[PDB]
Amino acid sequence: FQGMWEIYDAMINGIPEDFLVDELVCGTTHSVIRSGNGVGLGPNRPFETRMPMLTQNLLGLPLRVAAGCVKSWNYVEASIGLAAINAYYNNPQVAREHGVIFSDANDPFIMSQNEVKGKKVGVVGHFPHLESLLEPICDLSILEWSPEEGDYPLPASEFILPECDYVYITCASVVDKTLPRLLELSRNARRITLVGPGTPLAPVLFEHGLQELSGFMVKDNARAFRIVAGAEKVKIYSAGQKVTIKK
Ligand SMILES: [Cl-]
Repeated sequence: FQGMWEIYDAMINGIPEDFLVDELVCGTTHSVIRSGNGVGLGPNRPFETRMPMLTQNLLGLPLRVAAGCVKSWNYVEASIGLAAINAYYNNPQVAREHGVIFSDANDPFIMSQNEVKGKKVGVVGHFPHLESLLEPICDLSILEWSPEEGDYPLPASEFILPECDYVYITCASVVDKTLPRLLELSRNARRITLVGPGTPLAPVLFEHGLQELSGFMVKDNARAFRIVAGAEKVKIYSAGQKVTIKK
């Protein structure tokens, strides 16, 4: 169990050296990296404080070196590390080579409404409207760092997730390093899904305690950067397409 960096090492060690950090922006809600034609994203908080000097240095470095930042206990740095990971795996050509299907022109909660009916479901993270989609059809528990009124604080994971038939976890858990314990707590679910724009589309994760990955393919590189930089007052989803791979 306490080979806990293993899932991080698996992601990093899959990146070929040839890939460089060609572009990097650290916005209020996401960090974003381009390596060639591929763009990856990682989530930030408005709490956490910027690091303009780290940002400058990573330009030019191997993507795999920058991905080492994912392990940082500084969460803005870790978000950059996840952006670098996702610049490799979520490159449209790389993703296609690893068996991800999508168009050059969906939602995991909607996809699994039938499957989770009458079952116990645990969700870690804040997902808009999720209560409306899932609460009427299943026994739903939502766990967050800073819970809204019907929701549980994160320490409740120890108590709740082992009882769950299905578990969904925000990709923010990669950044804050809660993911490995969450995976162990959920290991007897029928299925565990990692969800959000910062999810790596990395089938190696299916060997590391996950059965589904629900992320995001950027189709408009230039636009994705506009949004992350705050130059468009728009959600990141405008710049691409949701994509899901199952084990
Ligand atoms: Cl949260």
